[PDB]
Amino acid sequence: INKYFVVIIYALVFLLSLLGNSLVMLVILYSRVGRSVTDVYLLNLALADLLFALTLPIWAASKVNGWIFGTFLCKVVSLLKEVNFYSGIWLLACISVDRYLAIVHATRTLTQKRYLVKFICLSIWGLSLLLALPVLLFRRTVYSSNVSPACYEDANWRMLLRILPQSFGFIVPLLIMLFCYGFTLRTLFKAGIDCSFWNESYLTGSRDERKKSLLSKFGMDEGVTFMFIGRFDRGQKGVDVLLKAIEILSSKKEFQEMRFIIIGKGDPELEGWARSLEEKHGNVKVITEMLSREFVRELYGSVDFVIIPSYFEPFGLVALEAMCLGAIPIASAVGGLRDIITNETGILVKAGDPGELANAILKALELSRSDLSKFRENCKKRAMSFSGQKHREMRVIFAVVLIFLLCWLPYNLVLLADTLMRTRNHIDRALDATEILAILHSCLNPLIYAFIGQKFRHGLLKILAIHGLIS
Ligand SMILES: CC[C@@H](Nc1c(Nc2ccnc(C(=O)N(C)C)c2O)c(=O)c1=O)c1cc(C(C)C)co1
Repeated sequence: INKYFVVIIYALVFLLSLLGNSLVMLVILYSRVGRSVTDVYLLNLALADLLFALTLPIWAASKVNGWIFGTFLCKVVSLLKEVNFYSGIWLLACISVDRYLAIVHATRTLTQKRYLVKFICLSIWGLSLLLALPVLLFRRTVYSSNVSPACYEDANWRMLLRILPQSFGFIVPLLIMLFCYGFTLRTLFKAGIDCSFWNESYLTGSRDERKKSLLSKFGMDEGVTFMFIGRFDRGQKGVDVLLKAIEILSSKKEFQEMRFIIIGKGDPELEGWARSLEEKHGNVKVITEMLSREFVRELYGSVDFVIIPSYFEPFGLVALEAMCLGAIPIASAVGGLRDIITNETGILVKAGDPGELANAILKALELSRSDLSKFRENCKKRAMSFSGQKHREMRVIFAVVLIFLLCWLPYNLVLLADTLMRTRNHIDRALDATEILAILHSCLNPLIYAFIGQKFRHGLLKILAIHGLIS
């Protein structure tokens, strides 16, 4: 029956994990050079999967006939399969902690004191053994009426020893993983800009001289400048908020002190309102033309402030470009924009309020009195921090975690469903199908490195070239 197939898959995975993880441990251990804190954690993960692989042929014979191998051998096998999970899930959380402090925050960890990394994973294996200590007490050979011997568990303390590793060995590292991986992915998405195009170095002369010449080119008098480079639309780029803010500013004396440049094509009702304001005020300029990135670069450097009153912005790409050339952004607190803009690098406002934006334009007017040379420079530093990219290296780790959860989450979710049922054939075969999914993981990580793992790929053929391989 289905029993023959199980033994095939078990023997098939066993080999793919043995060779797989052994190759991975070799490639990591061969050269100490270039090996990172993450490479150390991935090496421990490879060993955790390598140990669990060893129990698979004993588990294969356990399907044909029951658990005959011994009461002791149950504890041996049961500890390795539990330790492999708790260690593997905790090692993945340590990768998250390292990558969070390194990508979303600009802080390298344990680089100077690399000896401490060894103690971290030693602690991981230890905590993993203590988490799996109750199964060393309650897991043995269980005999029943007319059925083959089996390997499974059986007071109030026994449930506590099952509830304690359920939350601290599954939910606690998972919680840390969701916060860290989630917020790293968020900032990973944001940087798409190339500092080879948008840079301060490419600009000629000084930012105040570039401004006076821009105004002279735009037929406007000397003063503080505000720029808009979004699309003319309702409910997305919020040009209507800007045209209404200009309208309420119109009545004030401080309005004559400032100049406005509203660039963008779109909505004919918004195009009209922008042209009417241009024709009425000598300090308002509107460009319907679709300008080239070379001209926009000259604008970002010369103009003092860039206003982004966008209702929805998933990525602050227009702010990233503006900040890379040293323009203080007056953007509404929305997606991407709340993250990139700090009280040190721009002004944040309420999304759909034209009254509050006018007060931010007025606030920016008063802040310009003092030399904002450092404030403009801070924006260049902050945008650039986002500019550095690891995104390609991380694509491997995201595949690792994605596949880990796709293999272990269905087993743990079915585990809760059958334990809380006490406290069916459809749910019995469900646990039989989620079992083989968690087994398949044991050989998947090496395959991921063999597919998209750029350090492992090159590193493996680097060793092959040293000994055998040629041309
Ligand atoms: C799985 C084995 C493989 N490790 C790999 C990656 N790891 C990393 C992934 C993301 N971020 C880091 C990191 O934290 N930084 C500081 C770059 C990694 O290290 C890969 O990508 C990849 O492949 C490897 C490494 C080596 C040598 C360097 C010893 C040989 O094989």
